[PDB]
Amino acid sequence: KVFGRCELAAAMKRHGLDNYRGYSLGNWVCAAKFESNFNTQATNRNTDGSTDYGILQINSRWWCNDGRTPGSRNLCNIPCSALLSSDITASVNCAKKIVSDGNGMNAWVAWRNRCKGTDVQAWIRGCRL
Ligand SMILES: [Cl-]
Ligand SMILES: [Cl-]
Ligand SMILES: [Cl-]
Ligand SMILES: [Cl-]
Ligand SMILES: [Cl-]
Ligand code: NA
Repeated sequence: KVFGRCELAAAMKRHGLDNYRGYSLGNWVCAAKFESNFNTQATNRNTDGSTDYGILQINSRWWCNDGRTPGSRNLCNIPCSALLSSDITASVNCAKKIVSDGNGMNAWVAWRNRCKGTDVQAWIRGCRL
């Protein structure tokens, strides 16, 4: 599923991401836009053999099991394929673990390079929340 901007913002707000660990909702929408273009089926292979999955491009090196990343962890206790679902519950629940691990949203390279330090509230402008 390819979400609309405000459709995704509402889903993220319902699932508790607005001001989660101090990150206002527009940060999360901005990161999803540049990680996956709001497409829950996005996948991208990394140079080390791991794969990124879903709307927030969560990596199999640490967070989910795909059966093809030897030596990796599964900290969200989920098959990576669950992250490709049209329902974003698994992705949100796993993102909450990631952002709580110490590096905040710097865990997402696109957030650090394209969202950090910008006017992120622009990403939720116009939405009915
Ligand atoms: Cl915001
Ligand atoms: Cl772009
Ligand atoms: Cl594996
Ligand atoms: Cl932080
Ligand atoms: Cl940009
Ligand atoms: Na893994």
